[PDB]
Amino acid sequence: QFAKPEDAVKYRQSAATLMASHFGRMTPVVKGQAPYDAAQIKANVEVLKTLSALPWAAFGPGTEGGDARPEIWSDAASFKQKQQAFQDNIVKLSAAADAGDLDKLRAAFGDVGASCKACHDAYRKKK
Amino acid sequence: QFAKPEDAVKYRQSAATLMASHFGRMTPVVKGQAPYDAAQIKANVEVLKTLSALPWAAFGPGTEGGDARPEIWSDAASFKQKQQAFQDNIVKLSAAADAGDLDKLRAAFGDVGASCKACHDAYRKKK
Ligand code: HEC
Ligand code: HEC
Ligand SMILES: O=C1O[C@H]([C@@H](O)CO)C(O)=C1O
Ligand SMILES: O=C1O[C@H]([C@@H](O)CO)C(O)=C1O
Repeated sequence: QFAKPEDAVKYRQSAATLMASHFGRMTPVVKGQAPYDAAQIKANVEVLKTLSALPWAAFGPGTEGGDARPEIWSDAASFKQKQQAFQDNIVKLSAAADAGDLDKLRAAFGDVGASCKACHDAYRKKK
Repeated sequence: QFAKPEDAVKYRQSAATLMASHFGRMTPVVKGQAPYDAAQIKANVEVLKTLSALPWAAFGPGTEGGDARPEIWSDAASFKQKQQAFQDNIVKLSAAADAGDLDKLRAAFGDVGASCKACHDAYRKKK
């Protein structure tokens, strides 16, 4: 869907920005600093679910640029595993949110976070 | 969810970027220049549905900035109508995509487009 590689860069960075907001906005809830409303969280995690599937199609062949490390493309199987682990952890978060269980939510949230960070540590350029 | 107004600006502009991609990528299909795969379009419009609901919560009080015209806030009822008309047109697009009817899809797509443009013409600063 991208006319130039710059377009794929812009897309994935915007998807990431939205992921970051929908993930990170739950921090006060999982820490107990904001109230836990199960329905609010269930709806927000549904949004995060959708967003979570979006970036990966914008690292298509030839879309090198931004803060994407070239190893995304030369180590494609390894990058796919990081992405799939992340998306699997999103499924678990969806289950925790759907169950309405704050304990489970905080543990699932921590697993998602660690998956975001694992990928960045390997495949995102230092800033 | 935004620590500073700049954060809401960044969020809404990223949501818009994603909307633009998920909307605009269907142009070749509605024009007949790319093949129409009903399932592909149904799935893409589902993504657009989700995205389409996101920007409006990031024009909260005090989030003036970016290319948002101040009239968004001083004419709140009028801006809400533009947004609701847009979202209603997204519903119609969802129905057309769900029905698998290219005729209906192209007419619904044109209505959504016109709603995007109507809002921009009133509430987005010239660039
Ligand atoms: C690899 C499988 C990743 C996972 C999982 C996550 N992110 Fe990511 N992120 C990744 C890359 C390769 C990049 C760089 C993209 C580029 O071309 O520059 C990013 C970038 C971000 C950013 C910065 C985006 C920007 O606006 O420039 C953010 C804020 C970000 N990523 C957040 C984020 C979160 C919250 C994740 C888990 C919920 C997450 N990423 C997962 C690679 C991967
Ligand atoms: C009012 C109800 C709007 C509707 C409906 C749509 N858009 Fe929008 N858009 C709106 C505003 C007020 C702004 C400016 C936001 C800011 O703070 O700068 C925008 C911006 C865009 C942009 C540019 C985003 C950027 O990256 O800077 C795009 C590409 C855009 N809008 C696209 C778009 C599309 C495709 C829409 C219909 C599917 C659409 N917008 C609707 C206000 C409104
Ligand atoms: O909110 C975020 O969480 C991850 C990471 O910090 C979790 O450790 C990330 O990169 C964000 O923007
Ligand atoms: O793809 C887009 O469609 C609308 C508008 O051009 C429709 O007229 C818009 O602002 C986009 O980015």
